[PDB]
Amino acid sequence: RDEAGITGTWYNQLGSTFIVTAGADGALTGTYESAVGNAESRYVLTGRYDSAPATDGSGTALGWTVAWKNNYRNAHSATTWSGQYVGGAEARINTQWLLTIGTTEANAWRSTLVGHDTFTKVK
Amino acid sequence: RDEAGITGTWYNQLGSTFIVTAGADGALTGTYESAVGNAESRYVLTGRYDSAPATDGSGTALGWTVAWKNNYRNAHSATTWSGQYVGGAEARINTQWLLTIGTTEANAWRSTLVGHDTFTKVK
Amino acid sequence: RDEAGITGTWYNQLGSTFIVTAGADGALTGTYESAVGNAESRYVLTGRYDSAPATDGSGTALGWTVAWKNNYRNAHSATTWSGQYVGGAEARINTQWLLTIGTTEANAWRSTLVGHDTFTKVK
Amino acid sequence: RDEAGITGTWYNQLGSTFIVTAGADGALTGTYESAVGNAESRYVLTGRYDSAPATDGSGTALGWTVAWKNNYRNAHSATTWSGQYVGGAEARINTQWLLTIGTTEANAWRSTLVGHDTFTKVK
Repeated sequence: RDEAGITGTWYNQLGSTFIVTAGADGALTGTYESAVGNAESRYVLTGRYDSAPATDGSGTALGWTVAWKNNYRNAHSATTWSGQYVGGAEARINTQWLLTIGTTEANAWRSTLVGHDTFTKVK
Repeated sequence: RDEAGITGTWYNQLGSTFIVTAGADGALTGTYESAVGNAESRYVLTGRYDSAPATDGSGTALGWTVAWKNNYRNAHSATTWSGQYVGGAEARINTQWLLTIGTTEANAWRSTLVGHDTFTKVK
Repeated sequence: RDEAGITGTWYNQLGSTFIVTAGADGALTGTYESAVGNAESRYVLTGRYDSAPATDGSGTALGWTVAWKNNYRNAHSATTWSGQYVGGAEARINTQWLLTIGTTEANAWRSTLVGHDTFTKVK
Repeated sequence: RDEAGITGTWYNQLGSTFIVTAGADGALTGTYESAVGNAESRYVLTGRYDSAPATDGSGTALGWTVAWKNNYRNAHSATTWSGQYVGGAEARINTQWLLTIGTTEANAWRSTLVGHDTFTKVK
């Protein structure tokens, strides 16, 4: 349903960029480039979305993960985004995210950042 | 590194079950069965993990997503887990998760549950 | 420092309103009126802020709680906001919040909404 | 209702300690001592709880805030806990928390830790 609507290049308020393909099966495959943090170039991302959303003008639930390792850097961390795609003239992906950094069991309590990202097709 | 350690069947305190394969590339593919909620049987999951973790006895950062649609039910929702694998005798995956339910823009404020799951290899 | 800057009436993107006094001691006392949810009229709020913030143009960390009970309604729930006050022409309070609803131990997993609120002095 | 049940000294899995008085009005006043982080000795805490909970064996929603400034240290940060008190033989407070550190607008994205604390009356 929102396969074509989701597929494409998205930008968030930090200037990060997210290229995604939605499969018909609910798959999400793409790359993420973060404008901030210990990151450089593209990182594989994988995820899922509801390929048959409510038809009552609800958004489409989706999420994806990025492990922050590629050929340039390893940040020993992983972010997941959870959110909804809302289509229409100004289509957007509204997300909250959890970023976990590898740590010892002692420092576990302080292992996880939380934030929110809004994605548009306009940078 | 933690490829074999991660790969396998995991259980959480709710009685949910998580079968995962770690690829050498940082991929995570598997199925999730939730003991609770609007869920029944298995749901595809995809994710990522750091395949080269710090060697200072840190955990391995990883995450994954489940869209709650399969052939039996569609819950119009998606969960992402963010966490670390910690190996050793009692290996565990400590996660926090975000669950987003498809909604209208008005009800967006109340679209996202947050929780924590601990996974062990013992049910 | 940000005592006068914090003290006053704030509005968020949902149309909710937040009247707060900052004490010199780091106290926050006021009332909250939510434009949404099972709420009506004002609810006591209490909180804390850092009364001696970094002087390097950082924000001022603060938080507060609202139990959603007053003389009109009891929602069996409580929200905490965690955030920073950033002063200047367009002063703002950027928050993430956790809303917990009283539940049985079984339904605990689904007891907590998470969101973000931005507060301005302009409605 | 849970005024006496809540009032007292609580301990969490990190070894932190939380002394709280519940007022009849839904107020929570006390001190927090964190076993970890940039903290030392006691920090004022203020909060709210539902003083008339559902009588269907639900928990009591409550929350509180600690600004991490006292006479020994200033951590430029604030934690809020959101959770429920569940009474009975092994009474517990199950919480999720948000910790915000004062930052510049650039580093805002990485300003907020998230975690969970379980409190018991047994250390």
